[PDB]
Amino acid sequence: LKKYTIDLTERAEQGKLDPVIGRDEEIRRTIQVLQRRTKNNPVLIGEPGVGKTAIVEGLAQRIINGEVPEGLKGRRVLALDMGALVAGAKYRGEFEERLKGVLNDLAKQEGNVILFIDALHTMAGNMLKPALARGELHCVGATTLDEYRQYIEKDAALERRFQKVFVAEPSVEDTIAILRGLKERYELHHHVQITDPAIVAAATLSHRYIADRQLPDKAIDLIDEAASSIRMQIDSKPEELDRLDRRIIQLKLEQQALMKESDEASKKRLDMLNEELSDKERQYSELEEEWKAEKASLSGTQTIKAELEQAKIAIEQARRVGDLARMSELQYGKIPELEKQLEAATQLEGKTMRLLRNKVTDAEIAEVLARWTGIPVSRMMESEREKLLRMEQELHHRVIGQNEAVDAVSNAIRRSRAGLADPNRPIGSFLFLGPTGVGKTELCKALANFMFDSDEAMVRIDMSEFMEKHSVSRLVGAPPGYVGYEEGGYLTEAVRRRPYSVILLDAVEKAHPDVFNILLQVLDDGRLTDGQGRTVDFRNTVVIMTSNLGVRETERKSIGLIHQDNSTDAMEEIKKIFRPEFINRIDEVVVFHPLGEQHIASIAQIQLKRLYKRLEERGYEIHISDEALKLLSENGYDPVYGARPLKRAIQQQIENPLAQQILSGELVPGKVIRLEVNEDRIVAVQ
Amino acid sequence: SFLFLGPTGVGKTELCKALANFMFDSDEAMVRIDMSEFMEKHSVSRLVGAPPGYVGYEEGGYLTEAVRRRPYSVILLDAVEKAHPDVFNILLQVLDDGRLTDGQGRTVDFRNTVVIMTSNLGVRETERKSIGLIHQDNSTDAMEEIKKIFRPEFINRIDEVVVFHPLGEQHIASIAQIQLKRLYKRLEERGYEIHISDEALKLLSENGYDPVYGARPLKRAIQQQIENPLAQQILSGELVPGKVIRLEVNEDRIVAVQ
Amino acid sequence: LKKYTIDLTERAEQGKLDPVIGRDEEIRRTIQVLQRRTKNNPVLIGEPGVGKTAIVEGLAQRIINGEVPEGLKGRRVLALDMGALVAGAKYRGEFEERLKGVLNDLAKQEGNVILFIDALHTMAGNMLKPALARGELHCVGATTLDEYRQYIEKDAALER
Amino acid sequence: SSIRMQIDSKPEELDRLDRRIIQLKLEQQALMKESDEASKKRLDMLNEELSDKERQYSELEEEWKAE
Ligand SMILES: Nc1ncnc2c1ncn2[C@@H]1O[C@H](COP(=O)(O)OP(=O)(O)OP(O)(O)=S)[C@@H](O)[C@H]1O
Ligand SMILES: Nc1ncnc2c1ncn2[C@@H]1O[C@H](COP(=O)(O)OP(=O)(O)OP(O)(O)=S)[C@@H](O)[C@H]1O
Ligand SMILES: Nc1ncnc2c1ncn2[C@@H]1O[C@H](COP(=O)(O)OP(=O)(O)OP(O)(O)=S)[C@@H](O)[C@H]1O
Ligand SMILES: Nc1ncnc2c1ncn2[C@@H]1O[C@H](COP(=O)(O)OP(=O)(O)OP(O)(O)=S)[C@@H](O)[C@H]1O
Repeated sequence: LKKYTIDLTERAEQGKLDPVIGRDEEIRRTIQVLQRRTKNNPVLIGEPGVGKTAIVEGLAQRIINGEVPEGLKGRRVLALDMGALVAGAKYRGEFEERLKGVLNDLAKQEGNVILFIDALHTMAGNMLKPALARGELHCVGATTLDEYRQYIEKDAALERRFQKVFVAEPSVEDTIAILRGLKERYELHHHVQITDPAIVAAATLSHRYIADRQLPDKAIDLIDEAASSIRMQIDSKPEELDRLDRRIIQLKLEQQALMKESDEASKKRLDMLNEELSDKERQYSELEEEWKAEKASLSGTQTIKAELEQAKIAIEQARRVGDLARMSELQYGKIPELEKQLEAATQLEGKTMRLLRNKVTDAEIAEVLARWTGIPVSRMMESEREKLLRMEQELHHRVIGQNEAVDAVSNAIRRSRAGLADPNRPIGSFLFLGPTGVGKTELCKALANFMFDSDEAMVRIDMSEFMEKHSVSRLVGAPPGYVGYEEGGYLTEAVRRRPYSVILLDAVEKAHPDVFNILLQVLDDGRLTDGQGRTVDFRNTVVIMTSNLGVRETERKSIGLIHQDNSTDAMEEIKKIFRPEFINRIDEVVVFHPLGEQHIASIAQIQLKRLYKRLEERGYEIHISDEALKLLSENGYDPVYGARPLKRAIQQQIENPLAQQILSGELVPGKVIRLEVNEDRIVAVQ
Repeated sequence: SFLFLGPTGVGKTELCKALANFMFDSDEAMVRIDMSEFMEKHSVSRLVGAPPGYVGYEEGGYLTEAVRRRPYSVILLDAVEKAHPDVFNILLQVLDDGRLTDGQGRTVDFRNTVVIMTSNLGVRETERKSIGLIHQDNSTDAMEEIKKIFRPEFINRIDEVVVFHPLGEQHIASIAQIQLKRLYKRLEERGYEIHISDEALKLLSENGYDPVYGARPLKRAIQQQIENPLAQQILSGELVPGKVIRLEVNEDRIVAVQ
Repeated sequence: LKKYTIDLTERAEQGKLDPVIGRDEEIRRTIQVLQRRTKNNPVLIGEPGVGKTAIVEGLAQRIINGEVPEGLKGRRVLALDMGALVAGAKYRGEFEERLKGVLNDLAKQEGNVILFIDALHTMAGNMLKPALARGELHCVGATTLDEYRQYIEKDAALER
Repeated sequence: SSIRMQIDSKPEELDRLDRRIIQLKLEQQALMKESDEASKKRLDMLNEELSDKERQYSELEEEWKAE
């Protein structure tokens, strides 16, 4: 006991531990395990962070407070580790005799002292089971499920001496009370305020968006992180002081470099920069002056906070000794007087200046969790309003036509930023049923290039690969008994990388209806469980389907066949598999339409922009006759095909004599090329 | 052991979640499993675990794991057309006797745990055959796909075969005013309130209805009709918090007004 | 420390280390996670092409240049060798006899060091969990993506 | 073991009445402390409720002792 153990009760006696609120039936349950005749030793099972070690802690706190039931009053709790154990036993019999010696140390401890084991699934086996049988080994363990089972579930005393107690992830409100317990502890370490919408929004959004770590733990390190952020901000200077300090240090290192001169006053023709340099000195004294003012304010605030807690630990040690009149004149007396005038003074300090930031606040929490996912609230103060309010203009840079479609998509993303969508659904559930040659993939690339500013994050998946049973085994993963079980799937791993992004599907109809049903999982609800064995949240990505159910009837429907009927044999495979919650609870069947003249001329222009971009990389510039654009616009159109073979007319009419002459060396860089229809076709000229 | 058949329109797993929030006070504990994952041969190696010596053995299948953790729960089964007949017969060891072994080497109790199967064999044909199909005849063409694998051991050893039915329009009014409430929670998130006329709510009633499609154009008819201009006026900075919105109808498209 | 580990800050002071350009939000993010009171243990994830141990050594460059915010300027950084610890694994029992004494030395510098760990999926382990639990051991890890996937993602203390 | 706990623990009339008397002792500790004795020492109702709950608490206390 000299070497191997740590008294928890004494570290409680220094108040080093932190209080734990609740779980009362768990505590009575465990004490019921403790003062039994046999099976004296309980098991705590759950997830990590749920508070198993902290349940042991607050138990020991209740013991040193004397609030324990009788018999246990005075009985001590010590935690035994490994690591002091596993010292230099290179030869046989050493470690065994250590453990035997501390078992006899327990024997002369006469049943008084409760032992604790953390990480029961570490640990012998022979040496404990009779002492376990007698009840002499009076211990407590803690682990998770799989560590328990795969440790072993099935050793005779190692199940027989022990009893399982489920902790579980508690409610929102319980964790709220926990944060109400620990908020003062973290104002001690973290020197700032605590706002109530910060903690209730922290519990709510941590419950919504983090899908791996549990309450309370995710709210806890939300608080620890954000308070760390505010100390990080206040510890440094504000960025106006920093960049304005950069021009201050820039100019004083400019003349500081320029003091070493032949005749310094002669080459000081820059006398106004000497004067304005003294202005940087004075202005710097202003910024540092307000800076030390704010440091005096919040520094004094941190002192009276910590000294206030010294009054509180003082009054609790006074609760241990019980001198009621002194306690009543202190906590009913001198301390809350200085508290309320102290808060009037510190709110006067909070309103006396502006660069001070003392609250937590909930918006900071929204920025942190927003940084883990990608959905902020803080763009509202930012210049989101421009690019959001020209979202139709932004997409109508690189997609002409179909205003209905871009308005539909745009309104969906706008109400996603509003927060109006069902949290228990995916955001976007889209179906584009239009003709060919219309720029579906243009729209998808436009949107990925809108948010994530590339066409990387757009997760393209062909569905024409898929006909058979094995298709879902492709995208989802393999069952166990196969190497692909160790591997996993495309999709599950893919959104498990980055949560909230774009998922793209192409010619969706050809697959099996099994595909469509697991779509109906992730579109009715937005969850899917992999073959590996874990649920995957989809509920804040956007899925997009452009396809060809309707297309072989879309090419004959326009105009004259009704959108109900191509909605119907489009709805052939659909109502074959999908139900009213799908079609009524997807976003839209989006219809497209063919193009006219200025469509084709416009996409000729923005098509040419990339050509000017690449030749602009190569040092060439091109001027084009309007008539050449007229002939190309004459060439590109065909009704059955739409916008596509315009590109063919571009490359074969333009690019081939251009390629011949550009490798001919006739064309010299720096001299801007001109394009003339000095033919029946387009010719090139310098 | 209940099977849920007929048309849909109705929120079958919504009723399941009503039980999950009923007795377990949340929809978390209600373990849900798709059958349309499970059409393969290899599906059993997903749900029950692996045979010895191979990849995935010492980890087990999460069904027996979840039941063996907390014994007496509610197990959700879904869209049962798409499964495999062995899973039907492993399931026949479920409904008979309430016990089931794994690949790992032991059995798991079921005998105080409810299994619920939402399925579509009705709504695969009943919303098509809306004239003349009775509960017995729906059991017959149910027993087209059903009768081969599912036998009177299966079909007798399920408890009750609950058929459903389409929706009254006042029901749809009830669902709509249900769906308003969480939107009012979104308003109390931001400090707002919607008033509505009776008549604009009547517009949502006359728009949301579809006989074949049940009530289910309701919510997307709602937020598609009203939340898009709402999101415009909010994201504009136009709409001030601390105020009341009324759903007026400047004309037959519903408009939100401060 | 002295027995096994290597001072990176000393190498930056001797100019042996390479500068980096940009990424101020990420190194600020790391500082932000280092100002935790507990679990104060950030992990870098990416390919080896993304150069993250260059990021931590350029962080050490910022520390020596004092452009780190305050409080950390008293601290110094060392990186851990696995091999000189683990190479004496002849019998069953000897490695932890080294490792616990190492942990006591970390308890002897008393929070004035900031530990770096590389190849976190290689990193024993049960003894690490309490010191990382309390936030006593103030360490920094960095590793690869599917190394973290075959680490185990649902491994109990280690996610936490 | 559990019924032995419920015996050895303090009973529910004893502990509920203990909470009510201890709230009445802390409220009494704030009420005997006067800012205006002629105003704050109007407290007669709190002190007769004090003696009342000392009667009830003391009697159930004594019955608990005898059992
Ligand atoms: N109810 C609670 N009240 C206060 N703090 C809590 C509570 N639950 C969890 N915590 C915190 O969560 C931390 C981790 O939980 P533990 O007590 O270690 O139990 P755990 O679930 O075994 O986690 P481990 O030790 O990683 S397996 C504790 O140290 C507390 O700081
Ligand atoms: N409105 C448009 N704006 C710009 N380019 C367009 C437009 N319509 C078609 N295109 C061009 O046509 C090409 C093919 O269109 P896509 O973007 O692939 O969509 P699509 O017409 O439906 O054909 P898919 O993708 O095979 S279904 C694009 O790469 C563009 O070069
Ligand atoms: N009659 C109804 N009453 C209440 N909610 C309903 C009703 N009909 C549909 N819903 C809603 O519809 C959504 C999904 O209902 P579900 O429970 O999935 O119906 P379902 O029959 O289970 O469909 P599946 O899962 O494709 S078999 C939820 O938001 C329900 O609240
Ligand atoms: N922004 C950068 N600045 C400087 N060097 C960089 C940068 N990005 C990558 N590198 C270099 O990338 C190389 C490999 O990456 P490392 O920094 O060693 O860490 P890494 O990502 O783990 O790759 P490893 O070490 O091979 S596993 C190093 O030589 C770095 O110097």
